[PDB]
Amino acid sequence: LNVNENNILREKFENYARIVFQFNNSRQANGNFDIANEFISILSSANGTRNAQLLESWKILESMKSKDINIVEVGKQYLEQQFLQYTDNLYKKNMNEGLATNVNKIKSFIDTKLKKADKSWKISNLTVINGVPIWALIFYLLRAGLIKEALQVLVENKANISFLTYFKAYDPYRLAVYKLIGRCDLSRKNIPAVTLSIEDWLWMHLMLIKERYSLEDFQNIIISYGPSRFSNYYLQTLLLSGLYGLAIDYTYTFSEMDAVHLAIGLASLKLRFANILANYTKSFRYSDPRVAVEYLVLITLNEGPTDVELCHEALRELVLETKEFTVLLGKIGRDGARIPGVIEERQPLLHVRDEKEFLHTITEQAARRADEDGRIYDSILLYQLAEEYDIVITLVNSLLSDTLSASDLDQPLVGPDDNSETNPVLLARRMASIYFDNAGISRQIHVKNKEICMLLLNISSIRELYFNKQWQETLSQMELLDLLPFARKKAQDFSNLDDNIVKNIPNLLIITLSCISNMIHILNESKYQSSTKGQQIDSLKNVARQCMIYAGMIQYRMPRETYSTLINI
Ligand SMILES: [Cl-]
Repeated sequence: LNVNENNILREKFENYARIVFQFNNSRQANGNFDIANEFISILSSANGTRNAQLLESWKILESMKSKDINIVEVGKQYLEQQFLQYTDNLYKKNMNEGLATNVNKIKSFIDTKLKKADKSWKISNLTVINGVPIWALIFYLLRAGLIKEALQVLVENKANISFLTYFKAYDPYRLAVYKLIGRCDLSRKNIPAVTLSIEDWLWMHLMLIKERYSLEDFQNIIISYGPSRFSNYYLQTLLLSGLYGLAIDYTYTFSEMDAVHLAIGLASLKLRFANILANYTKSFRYSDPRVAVEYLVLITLNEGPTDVELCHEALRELVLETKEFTVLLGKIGRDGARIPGVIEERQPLLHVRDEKEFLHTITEQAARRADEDGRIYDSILLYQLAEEYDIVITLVNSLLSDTLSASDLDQPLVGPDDNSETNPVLLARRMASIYFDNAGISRQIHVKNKEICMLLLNISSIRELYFNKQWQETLSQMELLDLLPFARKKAQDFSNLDDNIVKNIPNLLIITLSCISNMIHILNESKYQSSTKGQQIDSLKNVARQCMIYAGMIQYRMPRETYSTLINI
């Protein structure tokens, strides 16, 4: 199965996921939720053989919630209720009413199912009174769960006739009633003339159970005959007999998705689950990591210490293999506070040993994995969530330093599409503004790292000035850097510069020298009237001259290629 194979299957996935979503919400708010009711709602509008079969299975589960656990009593209750409802629909069709007594809905039923049209009884040897078959009536009252009424009918006709003595304690139809009430002749479980449907058969057996006829015996018979002999009522049969594992199996044969969700239903009723959910996750795990988390969180539906470990393990393998860190593990907001990911939202349901250490451990681990894989952006994101502030600055300083030295001066550092997640300049600005102005966080950062970062930000500002041809403002910003000789002293210090700064100096010199060439040209124009024209030129030529000697002393510590474009300027 693959939930993304087509749009017909994809929609069903979304509808079911929303249900599971609301279920986790109830579990967590410790509130009221009726999952069976939910699917019943979604399936009642569906159409087909299997869908009609699934809709009824959910009704079976629904009619079973919050009830004393008793497979046989619950199967009887269900089948009896269902027959009653069935006789209702028949009355509301034949007599078009809806307000007749139970007893009358049933005589109306008995009357239209035991006559050949001929006003001739279809089954010979019926004991009759006032034109109505007392044992047939008595049987279908039982069959409807209406023991009070069945007893009344027996009492009334007492005389036209002490099985009645035993009945109070507890023709073919007369044979059935004695057999069911007496629970006699168990060797002959079947009395077919009065069995007109599969529902009737299952109910007959359930009646008979625990001279000795056990549920396990009933189940054996069912399994023995297999799906072959239950037409389109095998799932119901499986659930009614309490063969829950086999019900799921069977549902897998025509619909993996419905099987998963039926299993969620039985589980929520407390009756390979982790594996059922982990497997169903496989196809939408990468395209919908939030839905994956929702289904895996169901694993703790059972509170055993064993399957809580299965849940954490599955969640670990989700984050490691999908690397949807932001969604799963969260992200840091501009106030410095973590904005929870999906796993942190469902943490109550996770039954963790330590609220804070569970996510921290996964995060720290994924972090060491990211910097070993060379995933720089992942690393930065993860070390933020780890609150490893200093490592974050170090990694940003490298990333930003590398972007500056490797980009061309002619090309803008930052486009209109760029964001703090993908652009090193934008990213670094975001980190500075979240961490440097936050005293609690800044103290955790090494003053030198913070220095380098500010420098790299200043340099990125200088770069945008330079690109927009703001020569003079570039120069005065360049001068505040305290890096270039506005000489010999600083070339000697060149060896003590941070490794991140030194790869930026060659471009700094090319910007500096090129702003000077441009200003000088502007100052030489005729239109340029200033009384200090000449002292400005000279002063610019001084800076250029000192950068040149500086440049020459450090010439083999930048590519010849750049030292050459710098000399020829
Ligand atoms: Cl640069």
